[PDB]
Amino acid sequence: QALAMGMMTEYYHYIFTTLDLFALDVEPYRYSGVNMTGFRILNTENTQ
Amino acid sequence: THVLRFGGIFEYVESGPMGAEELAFRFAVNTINRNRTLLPNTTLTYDTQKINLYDSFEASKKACDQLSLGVAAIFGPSHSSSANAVQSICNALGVPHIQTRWKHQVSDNKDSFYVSLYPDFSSLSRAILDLVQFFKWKTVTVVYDDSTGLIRLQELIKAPSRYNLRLKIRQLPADTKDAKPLLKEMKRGKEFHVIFDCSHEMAAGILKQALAMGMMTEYYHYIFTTLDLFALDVEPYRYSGVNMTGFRILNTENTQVSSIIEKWSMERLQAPPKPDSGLLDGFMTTDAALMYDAVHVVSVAVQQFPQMTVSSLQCNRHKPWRFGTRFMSLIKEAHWEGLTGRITFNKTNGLRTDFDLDVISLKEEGLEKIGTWDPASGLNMTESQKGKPANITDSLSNRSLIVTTILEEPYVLFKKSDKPLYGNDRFEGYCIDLLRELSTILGFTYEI
Amino acid sequence: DQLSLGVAAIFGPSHSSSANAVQSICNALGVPHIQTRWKHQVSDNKDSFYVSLYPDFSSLSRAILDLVQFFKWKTVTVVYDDSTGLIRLQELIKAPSRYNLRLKIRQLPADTKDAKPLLKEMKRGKEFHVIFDCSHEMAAGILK
Ligand SMILES: *[C@@H]1O[C@H](CO)[C@@H](O[C@@H]2O[C@H](CO)[C@@H](O[C@@H]3O[C@H](CO[C@H]4O[C@H](CO)[C@@H](O)[C@H](O)[C@@H]4O)[C@@H](O)[C@H](O)[C@@H]3O)[C@H](O)[C@H]2NC(C)=O)[C@H](O)[C@H]1NC(C)=O
Ligand SMILES: *[C@H]1O[C@H](CO)[C@@H](O[C@@H]2O[C@H](CO)[C@@H](O[C@@H]3O[C@H](CO[C@H]4O[C@H](CO)[C@@H](O)[C@H](O)[C@@H]4O)[C@@H](O)[C@H](O)[C@@H]3O)[C@H](O)[C@H]2NC(C)=O)[C@H](O)[C@H]1NC(C)=O
Ligand SMILES: *[C@@H]1O[C@H](CO)[C@@H](O[C@@H]2O[C@H](CO)[C@@H](O)[C@H](O)[C@H]2NC(C)=O)[C@H](O)[C@H]1NC(C)=O
Ligand SMILES: *[C@@H]1O[C@H](CO)[C@@H](O[C@@H]2O[C@H](CO)[C@@H](O)[C@H](O)[C@H]2NC(C)=O)[C@H](O)[C@H]1NC(C)=O
Ligand SMILES: *[C@@H]1O[C@H](CO)[C@@H](O[C@@H]2O[C@H](CO)[C@@H](O)[C@H](O)[C@H]2NC(C)=O)[C@H](O)[C@H]1NC(C)=O
Ligand SMILES: *[C@@H]1O[C@H](CO)[C@@H](O)[C@H](O)[C@H]1NC(C)=O
Repeated sequence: QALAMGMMTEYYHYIFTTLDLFALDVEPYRYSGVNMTGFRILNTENTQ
Repeated sequence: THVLRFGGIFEYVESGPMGAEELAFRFAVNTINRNRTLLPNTTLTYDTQKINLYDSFEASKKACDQLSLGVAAIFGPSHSSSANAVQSICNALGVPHIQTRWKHQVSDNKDSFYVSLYPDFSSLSRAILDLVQFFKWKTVTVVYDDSTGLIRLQELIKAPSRYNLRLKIRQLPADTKDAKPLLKEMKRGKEFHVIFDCSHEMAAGILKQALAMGMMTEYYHYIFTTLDLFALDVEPYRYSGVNMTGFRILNTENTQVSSIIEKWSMERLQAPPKPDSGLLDGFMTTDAALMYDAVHVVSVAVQQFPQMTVSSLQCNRHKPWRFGTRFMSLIKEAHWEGLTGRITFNKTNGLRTDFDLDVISLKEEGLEKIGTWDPASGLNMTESQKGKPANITDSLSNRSLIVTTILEEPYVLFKKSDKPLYGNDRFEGYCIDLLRELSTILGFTYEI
Repeated sequence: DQLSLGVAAIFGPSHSSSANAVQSICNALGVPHIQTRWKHQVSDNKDSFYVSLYPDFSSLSRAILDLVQFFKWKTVTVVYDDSTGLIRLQELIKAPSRYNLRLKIRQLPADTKDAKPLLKEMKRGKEFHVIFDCSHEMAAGILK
């Protein structure tokens, strides 16, 4: 709904107070110009 | 009573059903046939053939095979390379050649016996040039797809000379639809007033890539040089803030036309549109709309010249067909209110110049008519724009403080000058030089 | 009539409308088709059996675009004669985007060689760096 109202541009920045931002499909949004920052406690670096 | 055969050169599809133009041609022969007042007494027989659409040699035989069987008018190959071959055939042997798509008309190709029902890009490029003046742009940007497309907009390329535009023509990349590096460079250049020149298939795929790079915002306006903007699925874009304006010749207001379009989508039985195409499902494109109007313009002429019969012409033994010259004049002088408004031709070469556009745009309801263009007229816009009010009320309190004074030396007296002055500069002396100090302190405007 | 008698290679009609017909003929029946003048090669016309010995305007339009950078122009002006001519210079029309040119494309009047109203308007606009696109016949008559 933020995309359909064209509200994800170069001068919008979204902080998501959640720990599952990494599980979003960001593929329509990756080129959009939109800055969007979150947090993640789940280690996606550890091979274990 | 009378048998009359028409030409049926179309594209050769091999897997799916036939193309939209051939379905329009099969429909238009069938529609007039049971409708026994318009062409009441003749038994019109379509003769469809199929070419690979990029072979003038294949289109040459399919033209000759129809005239060896004998036709009245070939209704057009749909490509610039193949149509120029068949146009030379129909000029030589005499039959009229009915065209529904644009091509580069060579200015030194002195031919007769051809009309083109597609609206000429000479006339259309005025309407874009009228439309960019309505929005008062100065930083337009043409994006085309084929090298043919510079011919289709040449009146717009030729206008930084007369007007104050600044053209920055770009091209879509070939062999792909991945226009990702283009719109990144256009976002970098702050290209805010883009004019596209695409087909409606590539007009849909360019917007999803414009959406995915967030380039459809409140300060982007897209003019589409196409006549099928109305057949786009604009539902993801309707709330986006994006202004996008086009043109439409197809009357969506006439109930007679809307009865045909409602009948059309039922009688298609076509492969369903993928939702990754971005197109709406049931609509006549402007390609098939003209092919429906292609027969009806000819169907006016066969009424006024009923004694015409079918003759088997030979390409190798070329002879001018004797009925064609009389029959061609009724085509060029024909008037018909088809799907695309009135169809009137050009007394010079058989192009279509006088027509009726309906300039549509995107608002939060969807696509919407916001005016009407005509060649004889200008833009008949300011359709929804209403009044342009204004209210500022300067001279702050509410007046510039009418000061009543009287001429007395040395208090107030007229100023001596070689040029006679007008207004407050007429007066000099003590009291107005006092009043200039009072106006400096209290900060007011005065009228002596 | 030449292939019924039998030839090896047709050496080209000299016009864009007539060459595209014979190019489709030589592609079908197999003989090579030798071309000496430019035409609009359609990008979706998948043909073989043809070569064009005329230097391509894709490559030439680089050399004009190289040459206007050598003289460091900013106020170029293309004057062409046929509507075909915008295809022949399309790499020059597409370069106010990359470089700092400012194109002001004009057209010679058709059905005549009387380009008197053109050059009056070009003198008025201080058009000092004109690029013509003409044949050498019209290149002579434009200079007088
Ligand atoms: C939200 O904010 C981020 C900034 O905090 C955005 O980053 C921008 O976009 C890309 C993504 O990384 C960056 O490109 C990288 O740049 C480095 C540095 O080389 C470049 O240096 C300058 C930039 O100052 C540039 O002019 C050069 O041409 C180089 O390309 C490269 O090494 C990387 O490979 C990568 O290309 C941008 O530099 C960065 N821009 C800014 C202004 O910070 C992020 O993308 C934003 N989200 C969006 C736009 O959706
Ligand atoms: C792109 O620019 C266009 C201008 O050239 C914009 O057209 C604007 O349309 C918006 C709304 O889409 C209007 O702005 C406000 O809307 C009302 C119109 O609502 C009318 O219709 C409702 C039906 O629900 C009905 O209640 C009334 O008949 C309303 O009159 C205007 O009347 C307001 O004054 C207000 O301006 C404008 O009509 C129009 N112009 C502008 C400057 O907004 C287009 O939407 C633009 N795209 C955007 C803003 O995203
Ligand atoms: C056969 O075609 C004729 C057209 O010449 C139809 O007559 C008129 O068609 C127009 C279409 O724009 C309508 O607006 C008129 O109302 C029609 N006249 C009438 C109904 O009297 C005619 O209707 C067609 N035949 C049938 C059976 O519908
Ligand atoms: C087809 O042919 C006859 C020719 O006489 C038609 O008769 C006339 O047709 C014209 C145009 O179709 C009409 O304007 C006239 O009103 C018709 N009648 C007369 C007396 O001239 C007739 O319509 C058709 N006949 C059959 C059997 O189908
Ligand atoms: C532009 O709009 C219409 C085109 O039909 C013209 O007038 C309309 O029709 C009547 C008679 O004038 C009136 O209801 C209104 O004036 C218009 N109705 C609308 C716009 O719904 C109008 O004169 C045209 N203006 C031109 C050509 O300058
Ligand atoms: C078609 O008619 C118009 C006048 O309405 C005039 O330009 C000319 O006779 C024809 N157009 C062209 C481009 O030849």
